[PDB]
Amino acid sequence: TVHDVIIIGSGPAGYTAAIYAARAQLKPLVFEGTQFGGALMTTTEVENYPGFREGITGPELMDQMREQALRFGADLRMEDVDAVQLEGPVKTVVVGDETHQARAVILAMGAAARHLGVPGEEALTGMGVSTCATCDGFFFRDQDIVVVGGGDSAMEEATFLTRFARSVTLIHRRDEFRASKIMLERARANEKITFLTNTEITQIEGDPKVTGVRLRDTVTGEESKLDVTGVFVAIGHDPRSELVRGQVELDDEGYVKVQGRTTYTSLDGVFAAGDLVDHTYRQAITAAGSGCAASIDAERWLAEQ
Amino acid sequence: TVHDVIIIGSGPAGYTAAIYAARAQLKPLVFEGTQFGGALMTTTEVENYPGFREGITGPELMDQMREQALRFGADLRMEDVDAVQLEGPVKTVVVGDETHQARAVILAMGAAARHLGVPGEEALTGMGVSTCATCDGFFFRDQDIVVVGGGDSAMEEATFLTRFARSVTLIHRRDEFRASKIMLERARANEKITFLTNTEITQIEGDPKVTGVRLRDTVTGEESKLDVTGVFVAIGHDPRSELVRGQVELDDEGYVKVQGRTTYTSLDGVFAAGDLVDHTYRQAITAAGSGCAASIDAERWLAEQ
Ligand SMILES: Cc1cc2nc3c(=O)[nH]c(=O)nc-3n(C[C@H](O)[C@H](O)[C@H](O)COP(=O)(O)OP(=O)(O)OC[C@H]3O[C@@H](n4cnc5c(N)ncnc54)[C@H](O)[C@@H]3O)c2cc1C
Ligand SMILES: Cc1cc2nc3c(=O)[nH]c(=O)nc-3n(C[C@H](O)[C@H](O)[C@H](O)COP(=O)(O)OP(=O)(O)OC[C@H]3O[C@@H](n4cnc5c(N)ncnc54)[C@H](O)[C@@H]3O)c2cc1C
Ligand SMILES: [Mg+2]
Ligand SMILES: [Mg+2]
Repeated sequence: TVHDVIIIGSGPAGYTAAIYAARAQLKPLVFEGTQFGGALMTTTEVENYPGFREGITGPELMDQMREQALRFGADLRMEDVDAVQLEGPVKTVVVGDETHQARAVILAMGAAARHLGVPGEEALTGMGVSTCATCDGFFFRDQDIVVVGGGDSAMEEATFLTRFARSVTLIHRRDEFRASKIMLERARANEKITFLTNTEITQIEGDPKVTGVRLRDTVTGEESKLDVTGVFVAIGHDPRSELVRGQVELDDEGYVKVQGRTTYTSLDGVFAAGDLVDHTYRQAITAAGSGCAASIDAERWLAEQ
Repeated sequence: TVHDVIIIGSGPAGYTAAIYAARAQLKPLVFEGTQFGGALMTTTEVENYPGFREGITGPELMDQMREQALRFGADLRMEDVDAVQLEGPVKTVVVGDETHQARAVILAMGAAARHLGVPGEEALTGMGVSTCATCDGFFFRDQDIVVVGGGDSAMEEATFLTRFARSVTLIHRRDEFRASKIMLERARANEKITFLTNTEITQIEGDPKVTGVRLRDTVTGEESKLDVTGVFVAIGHDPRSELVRGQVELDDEGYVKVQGRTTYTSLDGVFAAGDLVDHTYRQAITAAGSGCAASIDAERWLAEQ
């Protein structure tokens, strides 16, 4: 059995591709992962996804998307793809000890936000810990918060957040910043931003919501506690391109490269959508739009075979 | 009063840009038009917009989007922009005899699908008349339908539709086709497609839904009636770039050109989203994703000023 299309991933990109492919009668086979539903499964209220005047939670939105795909005939499997063979007329994915094949593959594995890896970080996610100023900055009006990171991302998150927050403490584990000089001086010019270099968070405190961070100086080991009600982690993203490295062309940071304004990768019959590709916008609505595009690309490409 | 951003248009691109800009505290001023709400205001059920497991009507979805923008502080005006001055640090839009100014402008005027311009076409829209095989092809299973057009669009719509329809009659007012030879031969190879050249529709019949089309031979004037329950118009699209012609760079078909995978136009501080730019995918979810991108671009650009 060679399917028309296999989709790898179950965030907004993968489920939108599945909805379109299923409605196009392609009978898409979708590997969602065991940690299915994408990044929004791991947040609370989603307010900037257009179509919900009063908002919707991440899990509620993603279940709508999943049920929508099912309604149109998508074959959803809550399992991880462990290896792929993407070159040639028939592509293979390996799922544990099972194999599945298809004429086209849509890559929608997303990107992982890098974690601090400290106690409290996971528990308090959506309760004061965030990875996305655009998404949750809104909810920290007049509060004292921290941003963690030393790159342009962190500089952009910190400066953007000062339009809501009472104060922003920008923490970085070294005394040198990889951020561009322009972003660095923008943050230095901001009166609401204080820098804490050679500093790391060792723990995030909070009974139901974030109440403080435990800090350590990375040179002297001196520890202290800072009272804050928000922690924004901005230490980078890791596109989930491990499966396809060596097969499809990646840029220097591991993002899957695509042709022009399409979803075509360097490999015939292989298409890529979402934050696996996009290192600029990184929103649910942009990932959903790209997943639709990937399925239209795949449909058009299949028609030419 | 110079606003941070003015948005022109109120389809998915314009309302998504408004939601993001308003939530970013930019207080966007949005000119929706008198025919507000975009193309979906002019359809019935929308089934492929991710997030609605049982679907939603076009007007219901667009009202959610409008109310969402309002909730976050967008200033919405149900009026047409009649002229723009887009060059320089301060942009001006003219609305009747009123003027409004802004540092950034987001162009989201969309594209008009070309109409047959015959009696019945407008009345039966969403009741058997469609402009979008991807969107409504689903609903014509085992039915006899027509597709109108002579280009690649029409060839793609007709061939795609044969996976649902019992038959497809492809009508074109000349005996020569502007479609590429590959698309033309794909349709000629399809056993479910019959060509009717030198033929035009003069009227679409239907008590509540489409029941037939009146046909005329464009050479001899011979008229007849065809029994069909669907009409797909695929005679092209006209991007609504009239306002900005001579100011922002357009391609040969009038679409606004953008830089790379961003929404930046040829003019500093001017950004473009949706079907005004995209002549490839033309879906609500892709237009919404691009409107989000336009507002993130605009936010980032404003921050650099
Ligand atoms: C905490 C948090 C809050 C956010 N809040 C918002 C918000 O309010 N608004 C907004 O617009 N955006 C928000 N975002 C961003 C948004 O969630 C992402 O931009 C979007 O989900 C990216 O979609 P994607 O489909 O490309 O990837 P992802 O969402 O990362 O989804 C990819 C999925 O595919 C699975 N997968 C990966 N590899 C495999 C494999 N080999 N086999 C099987 N499955 C696999 C993953 O486990 C994951 O479930 C938030 C992100 C985070 C982390
Ligand atoms: C009948 C029909 C059914 C469809 N069904 C579906 C479907 O089921 N699923 C799907 O994904 N897509 C569907 N589409 C396509 C989808 O509607 C479009 O791709 C999408 O709406 C494009 O969004 P946009 O914001 O770029 O432009 P548009 O939707 O065209 O919106 C632009 C808006 O801006 C206004 N505007 C323009 N110029 C000015 C001005 N000078 N001043 C003020 N306002 C102005 C316009 O009047 C319009 O209201 C359908 C389209 C049609 C025509
Ligand atoms: Mg996840
Ligand atoms: Mg309209």
